[PDB]
Amino acid sequence: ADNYKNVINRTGAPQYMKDYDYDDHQRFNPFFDLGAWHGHLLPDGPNTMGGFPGVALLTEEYINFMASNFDRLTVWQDGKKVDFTLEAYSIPGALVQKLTAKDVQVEMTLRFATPRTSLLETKITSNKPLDLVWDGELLEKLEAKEGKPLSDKTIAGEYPDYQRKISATRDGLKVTFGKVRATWDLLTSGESEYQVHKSLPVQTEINGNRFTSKAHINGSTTLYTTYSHLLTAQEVSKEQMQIRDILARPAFYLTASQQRWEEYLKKGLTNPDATPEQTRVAVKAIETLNGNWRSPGGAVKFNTVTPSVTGRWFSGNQTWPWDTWKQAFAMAHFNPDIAKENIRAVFSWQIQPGDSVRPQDVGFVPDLIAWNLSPERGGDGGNWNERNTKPSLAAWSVMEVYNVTQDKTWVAEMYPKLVAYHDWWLRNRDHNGNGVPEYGATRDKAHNTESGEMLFTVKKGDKEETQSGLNNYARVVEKGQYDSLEIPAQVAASWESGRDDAAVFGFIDKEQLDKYVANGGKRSDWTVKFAENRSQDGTLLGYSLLQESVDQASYMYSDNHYLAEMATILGKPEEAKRYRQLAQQLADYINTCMFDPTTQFYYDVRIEDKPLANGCAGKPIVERGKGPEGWSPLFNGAATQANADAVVKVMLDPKEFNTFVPLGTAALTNPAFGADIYWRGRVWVDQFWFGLKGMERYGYRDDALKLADTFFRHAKGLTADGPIQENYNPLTGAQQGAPNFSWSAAHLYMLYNDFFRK
Amino acid sequence: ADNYKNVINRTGAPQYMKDYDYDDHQRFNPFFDLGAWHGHLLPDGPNTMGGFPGVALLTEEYINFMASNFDRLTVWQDGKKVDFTLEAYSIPGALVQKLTAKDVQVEMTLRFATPRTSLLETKITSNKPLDLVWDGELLEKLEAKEGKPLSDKTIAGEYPDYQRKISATRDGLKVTFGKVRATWDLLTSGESEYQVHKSLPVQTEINGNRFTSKAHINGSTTLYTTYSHLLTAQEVSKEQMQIRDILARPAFYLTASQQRWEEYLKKGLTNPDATPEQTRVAVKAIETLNGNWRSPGGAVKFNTVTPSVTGRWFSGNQTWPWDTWKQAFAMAHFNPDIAKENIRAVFSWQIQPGDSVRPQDVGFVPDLIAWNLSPERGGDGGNWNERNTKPSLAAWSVMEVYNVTQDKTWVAEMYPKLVAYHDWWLRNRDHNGNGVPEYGATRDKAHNTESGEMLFTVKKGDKEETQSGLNNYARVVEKGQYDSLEIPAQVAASWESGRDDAAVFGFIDKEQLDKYVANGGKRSDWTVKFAENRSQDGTLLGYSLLQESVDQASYMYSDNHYLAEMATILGKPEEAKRYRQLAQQLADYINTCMFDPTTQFYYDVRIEDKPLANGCAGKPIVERGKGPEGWSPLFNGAATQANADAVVKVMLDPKEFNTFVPLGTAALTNPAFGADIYWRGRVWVDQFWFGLKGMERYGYRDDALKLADTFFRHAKGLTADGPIQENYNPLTGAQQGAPNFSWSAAHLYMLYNDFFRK
Ligand SMILES: [Ca+2]
Ligand SMILES: [Ca+2]
Repeated sequence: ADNYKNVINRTGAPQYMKDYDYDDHQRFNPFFDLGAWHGHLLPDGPNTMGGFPGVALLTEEYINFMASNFDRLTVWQDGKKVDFTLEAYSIPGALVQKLTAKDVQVEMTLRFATPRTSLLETKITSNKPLDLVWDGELLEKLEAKEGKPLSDKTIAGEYPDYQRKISATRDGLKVTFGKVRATWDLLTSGESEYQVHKSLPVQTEINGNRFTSKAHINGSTTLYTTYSHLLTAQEVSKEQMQIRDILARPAFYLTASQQRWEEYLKKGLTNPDATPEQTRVAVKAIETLNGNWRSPGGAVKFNTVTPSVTGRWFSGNQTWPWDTWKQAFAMAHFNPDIAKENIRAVFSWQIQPGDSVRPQDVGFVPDLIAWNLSPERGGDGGNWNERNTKPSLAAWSVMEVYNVTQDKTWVAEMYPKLVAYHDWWLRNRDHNGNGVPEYGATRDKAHNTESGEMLFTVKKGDKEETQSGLNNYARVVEKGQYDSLEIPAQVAASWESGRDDAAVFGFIDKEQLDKYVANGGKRSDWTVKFAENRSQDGTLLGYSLLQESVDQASYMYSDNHYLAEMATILGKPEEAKRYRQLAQQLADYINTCMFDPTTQFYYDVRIEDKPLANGCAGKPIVERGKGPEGWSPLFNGAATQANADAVVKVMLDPKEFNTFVPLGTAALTNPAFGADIYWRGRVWVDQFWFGLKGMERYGYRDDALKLADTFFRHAKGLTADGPIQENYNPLTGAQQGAPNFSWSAAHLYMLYNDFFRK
Repeated sequence: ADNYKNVINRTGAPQYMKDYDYDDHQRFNPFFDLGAWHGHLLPDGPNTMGGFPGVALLTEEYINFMASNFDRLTVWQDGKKVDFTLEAYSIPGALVQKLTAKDVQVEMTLRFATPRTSLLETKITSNKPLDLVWDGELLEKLEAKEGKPLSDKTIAGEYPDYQRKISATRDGLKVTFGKVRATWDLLTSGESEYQVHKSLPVQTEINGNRFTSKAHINGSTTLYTTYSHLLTAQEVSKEQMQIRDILARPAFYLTASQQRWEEYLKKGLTNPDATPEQTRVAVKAIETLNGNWRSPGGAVKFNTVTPSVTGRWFSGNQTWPWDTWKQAFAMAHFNPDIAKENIRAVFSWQIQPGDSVRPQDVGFVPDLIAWNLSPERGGDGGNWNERNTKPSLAAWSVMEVYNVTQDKTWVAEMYPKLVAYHDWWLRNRDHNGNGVPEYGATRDKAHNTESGEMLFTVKKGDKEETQSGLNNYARVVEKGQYDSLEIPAQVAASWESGRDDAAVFGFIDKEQLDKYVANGGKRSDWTVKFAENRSQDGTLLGYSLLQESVDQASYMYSDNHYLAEMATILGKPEEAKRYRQLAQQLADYINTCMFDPTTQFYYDVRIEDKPLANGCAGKPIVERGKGPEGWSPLFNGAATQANADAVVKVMLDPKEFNTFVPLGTAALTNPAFGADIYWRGRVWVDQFWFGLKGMERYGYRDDALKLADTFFRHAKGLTADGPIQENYNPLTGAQQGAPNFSWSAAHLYMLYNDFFRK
C-alpha cells in the first residue's frame, strides 16, 4: 500500500456543512472504509496540522461535514508550544501524518476498525515529559459553492431541531444530535452521536460548539483514539463493547486493516503489462469503490455500494441496480465479499407475491433503495423509488462473481431471483408480446390517478394544462399542437433506459430539431409514442415506450445466455435448454430486425401500428442517428460475425465514433449530437468498455488496444490525483460529473486489466 | 360623431396572423361594432389605399388577422392606373376614406349592418368610363413581436388543417376554413367562412391565396359590398337573407348605424363642464367598450363584453364577472341594452340545483365563460373556468342599470340571481362561519384528487414533490423546510381576489422579503395559511384563505346593502330588513376588527387559531403594508365617519398614496412595493375611482376633484390617440397592459361623468 501515496487528493479544511463544488457535490474527498458512516480528510497546512480535519457524516442518505478541526493535537513543553513541520499522505486503506520537531515527533495513523468506528494511533516520541492538548469546533456555516458562501444561513438557523451539543464522558467526549427530517438535506434519528474514546485520562473544557482537552505524559508513548458515528440508539449501545475491544487490542485492528488492504491490491492488480501510471489508475478505482461501500443501514440489511459517497444525491446508502451490476462485476476481482453483498442488497427488495404496494410487479427490482422507505412503505424517505428499474446486466454480474469464486452455492442463491426478474420483464415490459422487451414504467402515484388514468401535462407557450387518460393523450399527440408534452411515466421510462437524454429516445433540442427538419426530416420522426401494459383481465401492469431498444434486447440475450449456464451448473437441463432457445430467438430478432444493411449499424425499432412481413415490430430508427446501443449486440455476443465486422468499421471511423476520446454516446453524424451533452456525445467509461469488449469478442482486440491507448493519452486527469468523474467531452477530453463516481471506477479498473498496457 | 375623428389610431397593415406587441396583444386597433366577429383597419398609406386592410377574425376565443390587403380597389383608365391622394379617418361607429384625383374621386364609408356583417359604400365620381380592379391576398407569416418575427413559421405550416381557400362566387367571393381546435391559438368549426357580396357583377380570378376581381363602369356609380365572418354552417345559412336585405336597402342600414351612434353619444356625453379633451376621453371609452361587445356565440347565449377584443387572452367572447360589473355600470349610461345583456351572460351560467358538475356550488358564478364549454361540460374549450369566481359588485352593477332605466322589471329579473350568489358566499366561503366571507376556491380537478384530497407541490432547490391531503399540507407548513409551496387551489384563490400578486395575499419577491426579515420581521409573516370548507355531512364545498379580506367584507356589505335597496323597490319590506341587518353586522365587524387606529388604515385580518377576545377572527395584518383594500370600506360605505377621516389623510399623503398618479395598488411604504409591479404599486383606474368615490361619500369631494385633475394631467397618453390600457406607474405615469381594456375604459368614463371638469 505504501507504493501508492496520495492517489487521490484527500486534503481539505471544510468551512461549511455543504462545502460543494459547482454541481453540488462535496468538494473534498474524505477517506471511508469498512462500510463506515463517517469519513476523514488530511490536513492541508499549519491550521489543521495535528489532526484529520473535515469529519464527514453520512446522515442516512446524505454527506454533511460536521467540523473542520476536531480533536486536533498540539504539543507543549515547559508551557511553550512545539513547532512542527508537516508531512501528510493517504495510502490505500489509511491516512497518515508525521509531525517533526527537534525534541518531539508524532506519527499518526488512521484506519477503520468496524463499520461504525475508525481508529487513530498517535505515536509520540519524546525524550522528556510533555503536555498534550486537543481542540475541536463544530461548523457554523451552512452552504458554499467552490469556496464561496451561497448565503449567510447557519446550520442551527436552518435546522433549529439539530440542537448539536458536545458533552464530556468518562473517557473522552461525544456530540449529540437532535432529530432532523430534512428529506433532501439532512436526516437524523434524534439518537445519533459522534463519539471520541481515548486510551488515557484527559481533561476537557467545553465552550458551546468548541472544546479543548488536556493530558500529561511522561515521555515516548503511543495513544489510541476511536471515532464513531452511530446513527441509532441501538447502534450506540452495540458499539460500546467493540470500542472497548479496540482500545484493549489496537494492534489487532491495525493489522486486520493492513492485511485486508494488502489483499485488495494483491487480488486486483492482475495486469503485468500495465505501466506504473496505469496501475495507479487501478488503485484509484479500488480506493473509490471501497470508499463508496456502505455497511447495512436502515431499510437496507446488506452491505451495498453507492454511485458516490461525496455526491449530492448519491450518498448515504442510496443504491441503484444499473450501478450495482457494474460495481459488483469489478469488485468480484478484489473485494468479492462486498460484490456479493451489493447484489444481495438490490435483490433484497425485489417485489414478492402479495406485495402491499405493487402486487402486479412480482420480480421487479426498485430503481432506488435507501435507509428510509417511501411513505407508501411506512417511512419518510423521499429518494426510495419504484417508478422504474434499470437495464439488466444482473446475470452478467452474478456470473462474474462465480467466475472468480467458483462458488456454486452463490449461483444457487441468486438463480431464482434472476429468474423472477427475467420473468417480470416479459410480463410487464413487452407491450406487443413478441418476447422482445421495451423500456417503460410502473403503475405509480406519480404516473396516474387513483383510478389508473395516465397523467400528462401539455405545454404551449406559457400555458400548462394537466390531463389524464390514454385516450386524451392519443388525441393530443395526433394534433401535435404543443411545444412539449410531459408524461411522468415516460420520464420514468427514460430513467429506466439509463440514458435519460439520449437521441434515440426522442431527445433533441430546438436548434438541432430545426436543422433536422431543414435537411428534409420531419419533427414527428423524433416523437416516441407511449402505451400502457394491461393483463388479460384489464389490470394495469405498467407502461412501455412503443419502441424496442437494441441494447435492451442485447442485455436480454445476455440474461438468457447466463441463466442457461447457471441452470446447467445447478443441474436443471430442461431450464437450460429453454434459456438457450430464448437467447437464440433474441439473437435472430436483433440481427434481422435491428441491423440496418445500408448504414451497417444497429438501431432501436419502433413498435409500429402493424408488424412487418418478417415479424419485426418495426423498422430500425436510422433517422435519429447512431449511438453506443449500436455495439450492444457485439458486447453481449448476439451479433453475427458479418454484422460485427460492419459495426466495427463504423466505430473506427473518425467521422463517426473514433474521436479524440473515442466511442462517445452519439456519433458525430447524429443530428442530435453535442460534444457536451451527457447522453448525446459525451464518452462514458461503461459504454466505452462495452465497445472495446464487443470489438475484442469478434476478433478486433488489436484495434481495441489502440483505442484504449488513445483513451489513456487523451482522457483528461487520468494520471492526475483528482477524483474519478462521470464522462468526457469526445473532442477535448474534458471531464464532468460527480467526483468519486463508482461505475466509472469499475470500468476504469476493467480497462486496466483488459486493455491498458505499456 | 363627426366631431370626434381618429379618437383611437385605427390604421395598420398587419403582416402576421399574430402581429403582436411586446405583451402578445394584437398591435393594431380594428373597428368592431354591433357585436360582430370581424373587424377592420384604416389604410396607412399608398400601399393600402383603396381598401380597409387588416381583416381581423374573432375565431371563437381569439383574434387573428386574415390578410393585409383584401378587396382593395384600384381604378384604371386606358390601361393606366389612376393616381389618387388619400384621406382616411375613423369616427365613432364608422371608417371613412376618400381617394382624390383630377377627374375621378372615390368616397368609401364602412359601418356595421348586423352582428355578423359590415357594409361598405363605394361612391365613384367620374367624367369618363373606368375599369375597376379589386385585389386581395391572405397572410402567410405566423407571428411577430413589434415587427420582429418570432420565427419563420407560416400559418399553413403551423396549422395544417386550417387549409384556407378562396373561391369565386356569382356576386363576389368567399374564404373557407378547415376545422382547427388549437385551444390556445385558433378555434374554428370547419364550417366558418368570410364572405364578400357586391351589388355589381365582377369577374374574379383566384391564384393560390390571392385574388383579382374586375368590372367596367360607364361613369359615376355607387356600389355596395358586404363583408361577413360566419362561424358555423347555421350562421352561414341565416346570414344570406340578411345580406339580401342589406343590399336592397343599403342607405337604410347606413342611417340606422349613424343614428344608433348619435344616441350613444347623446346619452353618454352629459358632463357640460368637461373640456374638449376630457370629452374625447369619454368618447374613446365609448368606442372601446362598444368594440369589445360581442353578440351571442357558442355556449354564451347573450350579448356580452370582454376585457379586450385585441387581447391575447381577452378576445372572442371570453367573459369574467369582475370586469362585467364595471363594464355594465359604465355602459348603463350609453348602451343600457348591452349592459343588461353583459350581466345576463354572466348569470346565465350561474350554478343551479342539481348541476351535473358541481351541485355543491348552487349560486356560484363562473370566473370565465366563453364560446367553448370545458370538457367537464361536454366541450373542448380550455378557457372556461370554474376553479373560482371574482369579487362581487354584482348588486352594485345591477343597481346602476336600474338607476338609469328606472325599469323595475329589470330589478325583479336579477334579484333572485343576486340572492342565490349572496347565499353561495355564506355557504362556501366562510370557513369559520362568522358571517364574514373569505376569498377562496372551488372543488376542482385542478385542486384535488378524485377522493377529494387537496393537491400541492413542495419545492426545495431543484427538487419538486407533489403531495395531497390537508393533513400533509399542515405538516409541511409547520416544518417550513422548503423554498416554495405551490397549491393550485390557493392560486385560484388569488384569482378570485382579483389581485393575483398583491402584498396582502403573501406575494413578495426574495429581495424584498430578505430585506423585511433583515429589518426584524419574520418570513412567516408573509405566509397565508389555507383551509378546506366542508358541510355538516363532510362534503367538500371548496376552500378558503385563512384570512378575511377587508375589501371582500366591504363588497359583502355592498351586496347586502344593495339587496336591501332592491327588496324595498320590489316591495319586500321583511327581506329588506334582513339584508339591512346583515349589512350592519358586516360594517360593525369591518370597523371593529379591520381598522387600525395606530396607522389610521384598514387591513385584512388573519383567521387566527383562535378568535380574539372581542370576537374578531384575528388582528389586522398591518405588517404587510397598506393597499387599496384600505379604502374599500369607504367606497362601499361601511366605514364610520371618523375612520373615513383617518383613511383619507393617509390617501392624501404624498409619502403613502398621493403619488404622481395617485392611489396605486400599494403604498410607497409597503414592504413589497414596486413601482412597476401590477398589484404592488401600479395604479388601476377602478381602484383609483373607488378611492375618489369613497372620499366623496365621506365629505371630501373637493379633494377627490383635485386628485381627478392630477390624474388627468399626469396619466401618460390620456389625451393622445393610443388605445386604453390597464395600469400606470405611480411615479412616472407610464402605461402597461392590454390595449383596448374594457374596465379601464369603464372607469375613465365614470371619471368623466363624476370628477373631470374644466
Ligand atoms: Ca416487445
Ligand atoms: Ca369568515
